[PDB]
Amino acid sequence: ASRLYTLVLVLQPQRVLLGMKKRGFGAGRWNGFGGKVQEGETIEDGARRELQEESGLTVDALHKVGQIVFEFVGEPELMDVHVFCTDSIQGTPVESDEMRPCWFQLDQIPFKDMWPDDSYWFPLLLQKKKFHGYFKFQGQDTILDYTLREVDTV
Ligand SMILES: Nc1nc(NC2CC2)cc(N2CCN(C3COC3)CC2)n1
Repeated sequence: ASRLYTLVLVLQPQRVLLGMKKRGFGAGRWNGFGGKVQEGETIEDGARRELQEESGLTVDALHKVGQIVFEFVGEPELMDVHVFCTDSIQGTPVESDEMRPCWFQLDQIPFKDMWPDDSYWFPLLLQKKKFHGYFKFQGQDTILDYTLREVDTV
C-alpha cells in the first residue's frame, strides 16, 4: 500500500525552477512543486493544483518523466511520487505560504539543500530520460538502499 504524491519541475533550456519549502514536510529544502494527490482528482490534476497553489503558475501540458517510490523505516505507507516536467509555463512564479520560488542555472542546482535522492535522479531528469526510482530512507537524511533505472513508459 502506498500514497500518491506529485512533483513538478519547470525545466527550461538554461534554467530550472525550484521552490524553498517554508513549512511542513521537507521545510528548508529546495524542491519542485507538488504534494499529496486528493480523492476525486487525477494525479496530473493534483500536480497542476499544487503547482498553482505553491507558485501561481499554470501550464499548457505536463509530461510524465519519472516515478520514485520511497520507504521510510518504521512507516507502513510507501510514498509513490509521480514526477512531471514542463518547459513553457503561464505566469510569473510568485511566493506562496508553502514555497519561495527561484530560477537556478543548470550547473548551480543546490543539491546540498535538496532531498538527498535528488542527487541520484536529477541527472536523468536533465537528460530528459524517463526513470523509475526506489529509495529507502532512515529518517529524512539517510538513504539506506536505492535502485534507479531508465524506463520506456513512466
Ligand atoms: N525531490 C523529492 N524528494 C523526496 N524524497 C523523499 C522524502 C524522502 C520527496 C519528494 N516529494 C514528496 C513530498 N512532497 C512534499 C511536499 O509536500 C509533500 C514533495 C515531493 N521530492
